Amino acid sequence: SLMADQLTEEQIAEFKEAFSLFDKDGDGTITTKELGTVMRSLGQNPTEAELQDMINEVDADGNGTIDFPEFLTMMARKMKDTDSEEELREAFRVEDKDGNGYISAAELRIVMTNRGEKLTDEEVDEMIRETDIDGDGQVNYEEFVQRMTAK
Ligand SMILES: [Ca+2]
Ligand SMILES: [Ca+2]
Ligand SMILES: [Ca+2]
Ligand SMILES: [Ca+2]
Repeated sequence: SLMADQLTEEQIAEFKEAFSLFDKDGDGTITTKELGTVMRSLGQNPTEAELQDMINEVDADGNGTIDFPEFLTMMARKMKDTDSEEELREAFRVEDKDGNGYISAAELRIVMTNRGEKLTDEEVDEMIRETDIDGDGQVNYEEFVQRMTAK
């Protein structure tokens, strides 16, 4: 865990602020139900099993609960709500082989061959319009994100 190292005391101060209002019972350590309360306020509904794993990854002391050093590791990994967005940003690169920041019909052809999902020169040009709104034949992060949100 190198998280406190990548931050300043200015930010670590803000993290003990973010720890104190997070810890409802006021014991100075965040349990599964306490995780479950504050994360549920952000539009999430996690089970005791999930919050347990959120602990087990960051729990270098192995007690079954979060302390301040564990939190600088934990909340940093949660600061990306649906962090799989970065995985689809990676998918945007694999789709953009020429690596210019927008997808074309011939670009969907050359990625679908590697995916094992080979689509016709027509079929790929259809996907361009299924995700992109403006009809330029080009798919950038703004219009691309539509198909990733639709699923
Ligand atoms: Ca507590
Ligand atoms: Ca712990
Ligand atoms: Ca491209
Ligand atoms: Ca477009």
